[PDB]
Amino acid sequence: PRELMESIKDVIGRKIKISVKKKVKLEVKGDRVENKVLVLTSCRAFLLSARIPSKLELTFSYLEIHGVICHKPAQMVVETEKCNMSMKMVSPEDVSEVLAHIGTCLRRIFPGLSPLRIMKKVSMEPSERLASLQALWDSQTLAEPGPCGGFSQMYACVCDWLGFSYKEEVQWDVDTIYLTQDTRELNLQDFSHLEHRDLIPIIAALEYNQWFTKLSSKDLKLSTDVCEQILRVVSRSNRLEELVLENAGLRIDFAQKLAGALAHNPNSGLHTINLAGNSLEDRGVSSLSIQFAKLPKGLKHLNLSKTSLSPKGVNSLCQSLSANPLTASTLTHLDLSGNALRGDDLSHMYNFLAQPNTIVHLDLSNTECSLEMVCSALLRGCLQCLAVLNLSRSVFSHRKGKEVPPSFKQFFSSSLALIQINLSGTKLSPEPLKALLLGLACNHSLKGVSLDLSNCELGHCLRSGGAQVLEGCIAEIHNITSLDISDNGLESDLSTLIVWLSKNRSIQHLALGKNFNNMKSKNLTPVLDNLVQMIQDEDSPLQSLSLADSKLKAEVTIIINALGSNTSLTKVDISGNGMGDMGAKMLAKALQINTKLRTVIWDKNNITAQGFQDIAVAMEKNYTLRFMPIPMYDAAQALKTNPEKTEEALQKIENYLLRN
Repeated sequence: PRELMESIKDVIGRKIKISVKKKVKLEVKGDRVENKVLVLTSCRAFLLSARIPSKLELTFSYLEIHGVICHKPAQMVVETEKCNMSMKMVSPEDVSEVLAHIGTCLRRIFPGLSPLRIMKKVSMEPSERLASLQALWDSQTLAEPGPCGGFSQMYACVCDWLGFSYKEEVQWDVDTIYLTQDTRELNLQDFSHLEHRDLIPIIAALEYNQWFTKLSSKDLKLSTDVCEQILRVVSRSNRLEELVLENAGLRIDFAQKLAGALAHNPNSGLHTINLAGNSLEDRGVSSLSIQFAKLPKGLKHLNLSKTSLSPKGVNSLCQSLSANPLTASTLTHLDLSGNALRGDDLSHMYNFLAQPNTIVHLDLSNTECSLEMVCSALLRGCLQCLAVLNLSRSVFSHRKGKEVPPSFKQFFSSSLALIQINLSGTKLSPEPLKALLLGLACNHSLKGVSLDLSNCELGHCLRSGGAQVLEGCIAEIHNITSLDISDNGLESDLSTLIVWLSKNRSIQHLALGKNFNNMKSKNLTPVLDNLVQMIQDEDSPLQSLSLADSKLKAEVTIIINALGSNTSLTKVDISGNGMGDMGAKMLAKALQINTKLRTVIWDKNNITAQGFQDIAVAMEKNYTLRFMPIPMYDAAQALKTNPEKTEEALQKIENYLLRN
């Protein structure tokens, strides 16, 4: 049967290579049978009529297979979503031959997976034959698979299977870049050079992949078909530990389809989920959280930020988290920032936060939550490991009352892990501020704390009571090695604050910027003066000063001029002052004398190419400065006017920094 072969190889292409060809009788509706030749390639089987010339009657890919039922010996049936085809062959020595090849390919691709697991259903009634097979698969050796758990070989088969054009680019990227980097993350934005539709075979290839433990995309709006494939992977993958689809414009239906996949999956490997950016809208979240409740593993990290949750959503979710016995011992990161925590019962949230738990990072910011209520829970729950707590943009109480419960001071007295605290953007009246600061001073267990109070209205607050509000007073302050008090609108009252800080031995980084809005000159100088005194004191613990975005203009010089003789600060941010060329001339002299500044942040100062030049000159003689971020905004303007002199100088500056 030669002439009958070519005609075939002429319809299926040459090289493609066919490792088996067979004659078989396709069992067909109407108790009719039809005569066909069957051709076995590496990913794909074909059925063509025995006639010359051959038509192509039926094709199915080994990935297509749902089951095979064999039963009577010469008879093979294979089932697939498209259709199930029954077949009569000369001998069983022929079917076991056909199944031996298919399970061999599947072993060949798909390292680490039994070829039975792959074609879901395999039953031959003479059972001993099957057994005869499993070893046979066992019998042949497997060459170590290629990079990333054989991802390239699988991608190929999958493209052939779902009808996509195998992109060399994907193979190169995985075999070469991924391999060097030893990443176990598939990042859809690596494939941004291919078409959108082109991700489909790439993602679907992960269902049997045992390399990759993380699938991630951010800021890519994902197409309905791409999602179909993410979901399938989540349904079937025992190996996938982390899903991140961020700002993917997924919505509520996807939320539900994802609940679906997880329910469906007997053992998920998923402990980390980030879906921030997407409007899951509670119902999707409610749909998911139920699943989250019962997961084999319990959640390590969950980010659902800006998911368009309301209190009803957060409550449903938190109740689901505390449902799962594990989340308390497994959950180290919870980000619910950007949804609404205000005006809706949240009892289940405060309740979950309250059961002692392993959470390290809690982010409730721009949730408008209640500090007094959240602090109430953390106190019971989170003393042990919370370390970073972001609570910015929130109203101390939802109550109209002014008491500040003891739950609030007590927490900061009692925490053993706090290291980062952000209350920025929340009005703190004198009483709550006093509780918080007294609580942290009262705390030995903490050391190295960093507190962001920027934009807290400490101005209206010091004017209001204050003057012992820091000098609370008995303890202060050894706890806090970084503090940002910018944008509080201290104005003059900044002096009060400066002195309190100069009696302080802990604080290594201080940010004061944007506290100087319009101020009488007679007023401002005295503050900047105290500020110099502090910088210049021989005991100053301060390594970093930020005057950023002050809008001081000419007057920052008095600071900048101190910098020359300074020996303590290793970083300073003078950005955003409008200091101009005169400021830069002065900064440059500072840098000609000064030996201790690692980094200086200068942009938005309206510096001009002439200015840059003075700085590019100081640097050739300054060997200690290592970082001086390029003034993007000032340069771009500089470029409008003397594009030539400006580029020359900023690159001169960059060379010298690079050399240091």
